[PDB]
Order: sequence, then structure tokens, then C-alpha cells
Amino acid sequence: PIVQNLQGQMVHQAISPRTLNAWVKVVEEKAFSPEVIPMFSALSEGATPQDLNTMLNTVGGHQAAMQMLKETIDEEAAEWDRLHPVHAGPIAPGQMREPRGSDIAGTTSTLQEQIGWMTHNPPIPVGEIYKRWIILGLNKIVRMYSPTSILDIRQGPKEPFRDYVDRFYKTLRAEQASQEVKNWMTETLLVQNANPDCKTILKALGPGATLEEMMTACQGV
Amino acid sequence: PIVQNLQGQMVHQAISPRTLNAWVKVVEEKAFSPEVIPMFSALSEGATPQDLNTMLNTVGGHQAAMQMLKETIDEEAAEWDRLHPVHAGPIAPGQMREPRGSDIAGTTSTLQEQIGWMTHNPPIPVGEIYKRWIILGLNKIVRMYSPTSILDIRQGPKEPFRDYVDRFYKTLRAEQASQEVKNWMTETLLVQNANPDCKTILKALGPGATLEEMMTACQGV
Amino acid sequence: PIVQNLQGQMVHQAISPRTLNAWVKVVEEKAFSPEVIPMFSALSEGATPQDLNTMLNTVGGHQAAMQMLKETIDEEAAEWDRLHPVHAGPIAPGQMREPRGSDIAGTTSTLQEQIGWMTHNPPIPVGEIYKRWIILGLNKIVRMYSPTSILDIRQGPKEPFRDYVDRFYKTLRAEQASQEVKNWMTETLLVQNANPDCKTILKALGPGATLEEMMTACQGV
Amino acid sequence: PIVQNLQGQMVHQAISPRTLNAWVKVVEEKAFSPEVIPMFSALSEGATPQDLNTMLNTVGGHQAAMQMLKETIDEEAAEWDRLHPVHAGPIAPGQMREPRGSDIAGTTSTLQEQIGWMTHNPPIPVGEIYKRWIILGLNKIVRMYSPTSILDIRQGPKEPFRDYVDRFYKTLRAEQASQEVKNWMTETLLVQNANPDCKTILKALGPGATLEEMMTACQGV
Amino acid sequence: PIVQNLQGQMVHQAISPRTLNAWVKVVEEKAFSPEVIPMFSALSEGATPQDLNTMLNTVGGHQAAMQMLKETIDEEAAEWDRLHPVHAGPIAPGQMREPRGSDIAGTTSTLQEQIGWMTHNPPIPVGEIYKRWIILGLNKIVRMYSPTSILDIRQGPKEPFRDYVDRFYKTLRAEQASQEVKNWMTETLLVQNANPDCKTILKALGPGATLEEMMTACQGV
Amino acid sequence: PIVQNLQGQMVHQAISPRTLNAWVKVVEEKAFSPEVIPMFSALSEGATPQDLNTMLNTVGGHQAAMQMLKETIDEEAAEWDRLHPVHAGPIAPGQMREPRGSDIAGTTSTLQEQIGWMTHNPPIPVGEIYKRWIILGLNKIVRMYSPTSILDIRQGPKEPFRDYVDRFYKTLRAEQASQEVKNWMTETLLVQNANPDCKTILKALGPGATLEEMMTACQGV
Ligand SMILES: Cc1[nH]c2ccccc2c1CC(=O)N[C@@H](Cc1ccccc1)C(=O)N(C)c1ccccc1
Ligand SMILES: Cc1[nH]c2ccccc2c1CC(=O)N[C@@H](Cc1ccccc1)C(=O)N(C)c1ccccc1
Ligand SMILES: Cc1[nH]c2ccccc2c1CC(=O)N[C@@H](Cc1ccccc1)C(=O)N(C)c1ccccc1
Ligand SMILES: Cc1[nH]c2ccccc2c1CC(=O)N[C@@H](Cc1ccccc1)C(=O)N(C)c1ccccc1
Ligand SMILES: Cc1[nH]c2ccccc2c1CC(=O)N[C@@H](Cc1ccccc1)C(=O)N(C)c1ccccc1
Ligand SMILES: Cc1[nH]c2ccccc2c1CC(=O)N[C@@H](Cc1ccccc1)C(=O)N(C)c1ccccc1
Repeated sequence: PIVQNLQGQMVHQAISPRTLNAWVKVVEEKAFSPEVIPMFSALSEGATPQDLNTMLNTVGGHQAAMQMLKETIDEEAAEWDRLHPVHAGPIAPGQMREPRGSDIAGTTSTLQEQIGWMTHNPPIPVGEIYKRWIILGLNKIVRMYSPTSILDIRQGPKEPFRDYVDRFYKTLRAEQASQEVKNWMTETLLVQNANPDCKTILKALGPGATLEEMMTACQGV
Repeated sequence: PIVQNLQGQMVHQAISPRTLNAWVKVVEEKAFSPEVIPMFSALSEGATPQDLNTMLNTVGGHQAAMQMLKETIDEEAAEWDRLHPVHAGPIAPGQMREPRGSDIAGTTSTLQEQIGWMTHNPPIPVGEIYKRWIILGLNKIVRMYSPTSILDIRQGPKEPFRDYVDRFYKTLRAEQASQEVKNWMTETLLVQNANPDCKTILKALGPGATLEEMMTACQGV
Repeated sequence: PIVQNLQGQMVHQAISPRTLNAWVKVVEEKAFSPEVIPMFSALSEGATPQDLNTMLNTVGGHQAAMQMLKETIDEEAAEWDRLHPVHAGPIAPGQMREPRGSDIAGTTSTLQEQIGWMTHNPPIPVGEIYKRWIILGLNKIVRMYSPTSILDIRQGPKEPFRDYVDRFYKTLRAEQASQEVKNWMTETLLVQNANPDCKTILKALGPGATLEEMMTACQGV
Repeated sequence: PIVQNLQGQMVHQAISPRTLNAWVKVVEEKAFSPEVIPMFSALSEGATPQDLNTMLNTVGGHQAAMQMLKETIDEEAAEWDRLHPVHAGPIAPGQMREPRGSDIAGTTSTLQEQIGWMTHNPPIPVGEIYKRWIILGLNKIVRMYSPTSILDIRQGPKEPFRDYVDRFYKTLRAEQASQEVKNWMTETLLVQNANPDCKTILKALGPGATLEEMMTACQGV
Repeated sequence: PIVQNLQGQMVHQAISPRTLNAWVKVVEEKAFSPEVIPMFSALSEGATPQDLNTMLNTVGGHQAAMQMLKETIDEEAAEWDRLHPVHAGPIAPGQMREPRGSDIAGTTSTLQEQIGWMTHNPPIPVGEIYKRWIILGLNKIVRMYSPTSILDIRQGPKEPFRDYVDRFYKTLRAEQASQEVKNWMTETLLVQNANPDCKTILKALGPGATLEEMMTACQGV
Repeated sequence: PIVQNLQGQMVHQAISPRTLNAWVKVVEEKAFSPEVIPMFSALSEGATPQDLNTMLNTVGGHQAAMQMLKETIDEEAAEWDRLHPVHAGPIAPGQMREPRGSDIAGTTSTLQEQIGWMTHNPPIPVGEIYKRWIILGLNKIVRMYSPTSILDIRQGPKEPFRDYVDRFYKTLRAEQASQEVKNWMTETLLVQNANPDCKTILKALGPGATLEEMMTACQGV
């Protein structure tokens, strides 16, 4: 991450061992379950692209995912370059160059250049921009390693409603969908794919009911 | 959370890895037992809505609960909007907008906007307001995942009184009730649902006795 | 707890995750053995009543005890109110009210009010006053969950003296007694309830002997 | 590592116990898998050559590797000496000497000399230079303890594509290759060495496809 | 422990949870082996008598020892009182009283009084004085729970010399003895109680030999 | 260790619980393997002789070693005294005495005296001098508890070369030898004591080959 030093200057903070071990443990234990993302985001708050790279490099295994991640990073780095053309020429002495997509991703930029941009007034938030891309890739990975689709989730004959909902929202959390699509999957699927005895009750509760109500209503069978 | 920096400015504090791992462990180990709430409250002291969101996002599983939580958040966000109408128009340059319910819940607001409100003089405590709502939802969850009601708690024939009381107060802690309702459940149920041998003794101690006294009095059988 | 900020002002310190997890572990592992009290006292040093409440709320189980604890808190809160009558009227604008027993216990007081009192010049140490009450209740709990009395502790025929003493002082630590009563239990019981072979020796050492001496003297049989 | 003290002066920071234990655990658990490198780099940020030496010295076992490491360090130290000839003579009183390769590697230099160079204006970044060499050696070790070559990686008849890719990129991460060579191994091998059923599909997707697409396309068989 | 605050004043530092848990673990795991003492001393550096009391109170079990500890504390507190008579009278308003033995042991003194003495110019180091007494008691305990005497340590027929020495110095570390007595036990016992084959060799090495030499000399049989 | 306080003065830093527990764990788990030394050195950076003593005192067991350690300390303390004669006389009021060997080892010196010397301008680095001696003893211990000599290390008929080298360098790390002696053991033994099939190959590589090359060359059999 980054802080201002004793005096005026602005210095890099080494990522702690705890922050590191935590990120590695998350991944060993949770693979690419959705909750990994928040965790990465949390553990990376204030990060430079180096740091972010570091963090990603500390994962062993999941290299298929990691390659998808790079391709997503790449995809975005191109789009950045296209929206912000740079001017290759005489870079005015000790004066800051404009970052390219590769400079944001850390491949063509130093830590010192990175800090430089991040603490500029006004700042170029290269860490956050790189972070946004990384999370994009992380979503994709999450979808890809979701073993089931929302359409394959039906309540079991003898499955309490609470657990169907659990499985449904869990599955739903791991989908490619805008918010509007998830909403739609909910409105269409949740009641439809409930089992017969509970489905009848819920049809009767009508479309304005809360989940608390739905669960209450299917409690007794 | 939030602190004032080296100099005048007011900066975000990343939630630590310990605070994170602790919240995740709590939930893996305790599901939605009542004590989870304090723990969440403690681990979240000083939090911005982002942070709170982060914390909630780091839980995998319990997605039925988490959906109830959102609906409760939503319910409250509406009520806020209704009690505080905002004026959509020209937001005066670099000047702070009034938060909506969605801005409090973090969905339509940035961290920078959030800090802004939290450290304003006089402040809009958006973290505490969002926290209050989240705890509301957390109570509801707690009730919903309580597998037994206070009325189903009777002392076993051969159950020491100490343990009946344990089960009764534990059950009672997980109920929807104002303080006045819990009091009432106590005054009506605790002695009534004690087993015969202990019940006689307690009727004889009379209604002003403490629990220490009650336990003392049923010690010997 | 509480500290003075960067500048002049006096701010709340969130109780750490370590302090929290430690208190929870203590109780899971030790129930209400005497040593729990020091531990609570240590983990709570500098605490506001909120914090103390937090800590107590984080224990799941032991709810019979916790109810005794509240009754003891209540008992004390009444006594406080009786010794310090407050004047209900126009609370002079932004000026500090006198705390009631409920304000000390945290039920009718905010954190901000609490800090206010704790850092007043001269201060009202509401945390320490609430702490003293809580420890009182904690003693009572300790006595109540002590499964044996000092009078039931006799040295086994083939029990080395060292271990009898261990059991005796352990039992003695968990009693309701002033210091003078414990002293008395010692002077009357320890030698009397030793087994015959060791008892004879100790009668011969006479009443001024130390425990080191007593143990030395019963070493050889 | 290094920080500026209370006042003007610039002082050494002891490497923490956590940073140490973490590095030792990494190696016990992961031997010389690629991810070890980032970890070492992370745990060593800001390090003086002493510290780096310390860290390396704390590994027991892997002494064949460690000897390769020294030889690589040595190789580099020579190259440094050759590119930067020093002038042996009267070292001007309390004035800084130019570092040799051995002074960078820590063998002929003190901590005080090391700090001196690192915080000079303009600085001689001896820690980073030594770090770069150490990582070079660490790469070599990584290659040497890679038990399989990229050419020996073929998808199993009944191996989902996802896992072949995993094994391929993992193997590829542990190779001696410029970026251009890895690219080349990819373009030549990945599709070629896929199993027949998946290979046909991928030939049909054509050379511009992403891995996400490739995995999508071989999903269904 | 104790530190000077933000501004001029001198404030108490709560003993950390780590320092606490560490002391409790030491004792659960090591009982009263000699090394416990250093550990206690280390964990208690800078402590007030409250803190020290706290630490001692956090041990459950070993109550026979703990009672010996109090008697030793008591013994010393008396001796202090006798060497430093106090003058009971009008304690000059807000002016510091002279500590008694009970004030040093914490029983008749507050934390505020304790800090007061510890940071006085010139200081009364009540923590160190109480610490010295506590360690005295701790030595005694150590001796008392040493199950074997230095005279009972003979090298086994087939016991390598290294291990005899280990057992001998370990036993010797747990004895009541001035330095001069330990020296004497060494000079008299170590060689004498070695087994015949090794004893002959050592007699021949003569009285100026080091242990390194002794071990070298008995290596080969 | 040591730091300058809030204001001008220079104060002792208690060794942390983590630094302590870490040193104890190292030794329980690793006995006197070579890597223990770095670890001790790392964990002790900035230490006063008290602290160092503390650390050594916290090890239980290994008392034969610890006695060798003292003798080595003693040996060195004598040599110091002989090279720096002190003048016993009127020690000029509140003025610093010259340290003896016993004052460096901590036996005749206080912490306050120790800090005094360490922070003097110009300083007497008593911690580093004592540390150097302790490490000397630690080397000796390491040699003594090395169960095998470099001459007894031959490659197994069916032992990959990598593992022979591992065993050889590991053994070599635990020897009494100047750098020049180790070099010599290498040049003479490593190839000579390799097994026949690998030995022939290595003779053919010639004396300038690296270990990387040697391992490469014996890879294939
Ligand atoms: C955890 C989760 N499950 C989902 C299933 C489908 C789609 C999204 C999700 C999410 C992420 C998810 O939406 N998380 C919430 C935070 C949150 C988590 C858990 C309970 C309540 C609030 C979030 O990030 N935001 C901004 C948010 C905050 C309030 C209301 C709605 C959204
Ligand atoms: C822990 C608990 N069990 C209950 C059962 C029924 C209703 C509520 C509860 C509670 C929460 C509960 O009431 N917790 C207490 C704190 C507390 C916890 C444990 C012992 C003593 C004090 C609390 O939050 N407040 C403000 C409080 C403080 C003093 C007296 C009464 C209330
Ligand atoms: C630990 C313990 N066991 C008891 C048995 C009967 C009554 C009380 C106790 C106690 C608490 C107990 O008395 N603890 C001691 C601290 C202590 C603990 C252990 C050894 C020495 C000193 C204490 O709090 N104080 C103020 C104290 C200090 C010195 C002398 C006497 C009392
Ligand atoms: C982790 C990994 N696997 C490889 C296989 C072949 C070659 C190299 C590697 C690497 C290291 C690897 O390339 N790591 C990445 C960081 C990274 C790791 C994981 C996912 C995305 C980005 C890196 O260090 N840099 C500078 C980088 C950043 C963005 C794009 C490309 C490279
Ligand atoms: C650890 C130990 N074992 C003993 C056996 C008999 C008597 C005493 C002991 C001790 C304590 C013991 O003497 N510990 C040493 C520290 C120490 C520990 C281990 C190795 C070297 C130095 C100590 O405290 N001091 C002041 C000391 C320092 C140098 C030389 C001699 C004494
Ligand atoms: C770890 C080790 N194994 C040995 C075997 C024989 C003799 C010595 C050793 C050592 C200690 C050893 O030499 N450690 C190295 C640090 C080190 C450790 C591991 C790999 C590379 C560099 C060291 O302390 N120094 C000053 C050093 C630094 C660079 C080159 C040569 C020496």
C-alpha cells in the first residue's frame, strides 16, 4: 500500500505477512467461491500494481484461472490504451509520463512510477484501475468454476425451503448477470422451481411477499 | 474504519486481516447464534458502509439469510427516503449531496462520499445508520434460525434447575420480543414450566426471589 | 477503551479482535473457574460500559449465569441510585447529566455520554464502577459453579500432601468468604482434615509453620 | 529493513518474527514451487543484504539449492565488479567507499556500511541489487526442481480441458524461458497436445480465441 | 506496564492479550520447570504490582505453589516494613505516602498510587521490588517441584556422557544453592558420578578441562 | 532491545512475547541445527545482555549445551579483560565505569549500566560483543551435535546426485572450518565421494564446472 513518511515524502508500505498469508489461505481453502473476491478486495485496499501482482503471484495452482485473469487484464489494458492515447516522444526530464495499460498492469512500470501516479495531485488511481480489471477477471473465474446453473436448482421433495433458497441464492451469487438479470431469475425461478407443496402456498402469498414471509409460510410442511 | 492522517486530512483505514478472519471464523463456527451480533458490532466499530458491505460479502453460505438481510436493509432504506426527501437538481460543485437510503447502504455511494458524510461537521453517521439496519436484519435471522420457542422449554424430570434455566435464557435470548415481552415470558413461564419437585419450592419462595435464590432453593433435589 | 486523538480530542478505541477472541476462548475453555475473573479484568482494562457489555454479550451459553450477572448488576444499580439521587428537569444544553445506575450499566447511556463522564475533569469513572459490579456478579457465579465446599476436602490416605493442599486452596479460592473467613477455614481445616500420618507430624510442627515447612515435613510419608 | 528515527537519523528495522516464521513456513511447505519467489520478494521488501542473508540462512535443508544460489550470487558479484571497477587506496576518512560485489552480497560489508549506501543521496540500492541476484538464483532453482518439461504435458483421454490447462500453465510457470519463449510454447503446444476430441474443436475456434473460449468450447465433452 | 502519554502525563499500559495468553500457556505446558522464571520476568518487564498480581491470578491450579508464593511475599513484605518504618499521621494533601510492604505487594495500594511511586523523581521502583520477591518465591517453588536431587544423578552404564551431563545440569539448575554451592556440586559430583569407563578418562584429563573436552574425551565409548 | 523515548531520553524495549515464543519454538523443534543461529541472531537484533540472557534462560533442556555456552562465554570474557585492563578505584560520581567481561556477559552489570554503554557517544556495543561470543558458543554446540563428519558422506549407488549434494552441504554447514577449509573439503571430497557412474561424468566436466552443471551432467543416470 502507500503512506506519507515521517516528514513530507510519500513512501511505499510493504504488504504485511499477515495480509499475505491470509490471501494464500483464502485460496487454498476456498478456491474460487464468490466470497474470495471481497476478501481479495479487502486484503488489497490501498495497493499499488506491484503489490497486486505480488498477491496474485503468491497463488500456486489455479494456473488456468490465472491465465484467464491475464487475458482479462490484457483485454482491459488494450481498451485503456484505445480510450487514452499516449504521445511517445521526449519525456520531459524527471516529469511524469502518462501510463499505458501495461503500466497500470505493472508490466512496464516501476513501483516509483506507480506511487508517483497514485499520489499525484490530481491523482491517477492506477491501483484502483488495475484492481477493477483484476476483479473483473475474478468474476469470470468465479462463473467458470461454478459447477451448476440457476436453472438446475429445484427444491427437493423433502428439502426444507430454507435450504433450497440457500442453494438458489448461492448459485445465483456465482452467475454472469447484471443486477437486472438476477432479479429476473429470482422472479421467474424461485417460486416456479419450489416443490409442489410449498409452491402452492407461495402462489397464494402473492408477488409482494418477502423471503421472511415465504420461509414462514413454508415452515409447517 | 476512519482516521485523521499525519497532517490535517481524514483518511480511510483498511479493515485489518485479523478483523476479517475473525468475522469469517465467528460465522463458520457459530452460524446465527445470538452472540454473533455483538461480535459483528465489535468487529465493525467505526466502519464505513463499504467496510460493512465487505464484511457481509466475506461470508459464503447462509445466502438465504443474506437475502433476508438485504430485504431488511431495503425496507429500511425506503423508510429513510420517506422520512428524508432529497432534492434532485444541480448538485452544487464539489459540495456534498444528501444521502439516500441506497447511499447509506453503499450501493449508490463511493467510499469518498461516505467518509465525507461521516466526518462532516456536523456529521451524518451513515455507518452507524447502516449498521443499525444490518443488526436489525441480523436479529431477524437469529429468530428465524432459532429451532425452538420459549413455550417448548420445560425442565426435565431429572434435569438440574441450573440447566433448565440455561436452556430457557438461551432460547429467550433468540426471541422476537421487546424487553417487556421477555420479562413477561419469564414471569409466566420459568416457574410454571419447572418440574414438579422444584416448582413447589419456587412457588413457596414467592415472586421477589432472585435466580441465585431460586437455584439455591432447588439445589438439594 | 479510550485515548486522546491526534490533536486535543478524546476518542474511543475499538476493542481489538485479539482482546475479543481471547475473552471468548477463556470462557469456552474455563467456564467459571476463578482465574476467569482476572482475565476478564485484564482484557477489559480502560473499558467503557458499552465495551464491557460487548464482552459479556459475546459469550454464548452460560445464560443462567448471565442472568445472575444482570440481577447483580441491577441490585447494584439500585443501590447507586439510592446513594446518589439525580434531579430530573431541564438538562442544561450540551451539559452533562449525572449518571444513573442504568447509565453506568450502559442500558440508558450512549458511548458519547460514557466517554464524556470518563474523561471529565474531575472524572466519573463509570467503566470502573460498572466493572466492579460485574466482578461482584462474576464472584457469585464462581461460587455457584463450584461443585465442592471447603469442608468436604480431606487428604486421601495415599494422597501426597502437596495435592491435598492443591485441592484445598483451589476449593478455598472459589468460596464466599471475606479474607478473614478464608484465614479461618485454613487455620481450622487444613491440618485437621489431613490424613492421620501427616496430621500427627503437623501437629508437632506447631501453629507458626509455613506451607513450605508443612510440605517438607510430610514429604517422607 | 530501514527507517528514519524519532529525529533526523536513519536506523535499521529488525526483521520481525512474523516475517521470519512466514519465510520458514513457506519453504517447509512449498520447497521451490514458483510462488515461493513472490513470497520471498514480498517478505524481503526494504531489506539490507544482512537481512537477506539472514533470511536465506534461516532455511535448513535444501543445501544443494542454497549452494547453487551462492554460485549465482558469485557469478553476479563478478559481473558487477567488472562493470564497476573500484579504486583501492586511501579511503578518505569517514567517507563512503564504493561497494564491491562482495559488499553487495554482504560478505565484506557491515550493516552500517549497507544502510549508508541505501540511504545515500543519491542512493546505491544494494539491497535491491542483491535481491535481483538472489531472485535470479531462485529462478534457476525453481527450474532445476521442476520434475517435468512443457513438452511432456498432453491432455489425458478423459481429462477435462480445465485441468490439462492447469498442469500446462503450472509447468510453463516453472520453465527457463523469456516471455517470448513461453508464448511460443503456448502457441505451439497447448492445442497440439490436447486430446483428439477437444483438439478438433479448438482447431475450429481458430488462433484468436481466448482461454475462456477454449474452455467453453471443450466444456461439453 | 507504564508509558508517558501524548502530552506530559504518565499513563498505565494494559497488559496485552498476547502477553497474558503467553504466560498462561507457559504454565499449562511447563508447570514449574526453571525456564518458567525467565519467561515470567520477560513477560512482566515494566509491570506495576497490579499487573503482576494479575498475571499471578490468571493461573488456575498450582494453588499449593501459589500459597507458598504468598507466604514468601509476606515474609518479604515484613522484612521491608522493618527496614523502612513509615510514619502514620496526617498524610499531607495529594502528597505521596511512603509504601508499606502491603503497598508494594498491591494489597493496600491502588494502581494510581503505584504509577505515582514508579515515576517519581527519584522513583520508588515498587514493581521491581515486588517482582524480586515474586521471583524469590518462584525459585522456592521450582526447588520444591524438582522431583530429584543432584546427588541422585549418576551416569548410566550405557548412557552417553552428553545425556548424563544434560540430566546433571538440569537437576543442578533446579537446586537451592548459591553460585558457590553449585560450583561445588559440579567439582565434586560430575566426574565422581560418571560411569566407570568414562570416569577413568576424565580423571586423566585433569581438573582444568572444559566440558567440550570432557565430551570429546568420552565420545568414543 | 533499545529506543529513544517520547522526548530526549533513551529507554529499554521489553522483548515481545512473539520474539520469545519464536525463540523457544525454534529450539524445541530444531535442537541445534545450523539454522538456529541465524534465527537467534535475528530474534536478538538490538538486544542488551539482559535480553540475551533472558533468551538463553528461556530454553529448558539442552543444559549440557548451555553449560558449554557459558564456558565459551567465560573464555571470551577473560580474553576481553586481558586486552582491556580496567582501573579499580574511585568511580567518579554518576560517571560510567569501563565494562569488564562479566559486565558484558550481564552477570555483574545492570540493565541501566548496559543501556548506558550502548547509547554512549561513542558507544560501547556490549550487546553485540556479548552476541558475538554467544554465537561463537552456538557454533561449537552445532559442531558437537552434528552426528556425522564430512568424510563419511558418500553418494549412494542409487542416490540421485541432488540428494548426495544436499547431505554433503548440510554436513559441511555443521563443521568447524574456516571458509578455506570448507572450500578444501569441497574440492577434495564432493567429486571423489560421488558414486562411480556420476564420478566419471564429473571428472570429465573438469574443475571449473558449477553445481548446476554438475547436477545437469548427472541428471540422466
Ligand atoms: C452476498 C451476495 N449474495 C448475492 C447473490 C446474488 C447477487 C449478489 C449477491 C451478494 C453480494 C451483495 O449484493 N452484497 C451486498 C452486501 C451485502 C451482503 C450480504 C447481505 C447484505 C448485503 C453489496 O455488496 N451491496 C453493495 C449491497 C449492499 C446493500 C444491499 C444490496 C447490495
Ligand atoms: C446475553 C443476553 N442474554 C439475554 C437473554 C434475554 C435478553 C437479552 C439477553 C442478553 C443481552 C443483554 O441484555 N446483554 C446486556 C449485557 C450483559 C450480558 C450478559 C450479562 C450481563 C449483561 C446488555 O447488552 N445490556 C445493555 C445490559 C447491560 C446491563 C443490564 C442489562 C442489559
Ligand atoms: C490465586 C488465589 N488463590 C486464592 C485462594 C484463596 C484466596 C485468594 C486466592 C487467590 C487470589 C489472590 O489472593 N491473589 C493475589 C495475587 C497472587 C496470586 C497468586 C500468588 C500470589 C499472589 C492478589 O490478588 N493480591 C492482591 C495479593 C497479592 C499479594 C499477597 C496476597 C494477595
Ligand atoms: C502466476 C504466473 N504463471 C505464469 C505462467 C507463465 C509465465 C508467468 C507466469 C506467472 C507470473 C506472472 O506473469 N505474474 C503476473 C501477475 C499475475 C499473476 C496471476 C494472474 C495475473 C497476473 C506478473 O507478475 N506481471 C507483471 C503481470 C501482470 C499482468 C499481466 C501479465 C504479467
Ligand atoms: C540456564 C541455566 N542453567 C543453569 C544451571 C545451573 C545454574 C544456573 C543455570 C542457568 C541460568 C544461568 O546462569 N543463566 C545465564 C544465561 C545463560 C543461559 C544459558 C547459557 C548461557 C548463559 C545468566 O542468567 N547469567 C547472568 C549468566 C550469563 C553469562 C554467564 C553466566 C551467567
Ligand atoms: C546456508 C549455508 N550453508 C553453508 C554450507 C557451508 C558453509 C556456509 C553455509 C551457509 C551459510 C552462508 O554462507 N550463508 C550466506 C547467506 C546465504 C545463504 C544461503 C544461500 C546463499 C547465501 C552468508 O551468510 N553470507 C554472508 C554469504 C552471502 C553470499 C555469499 C556467500 C555467503
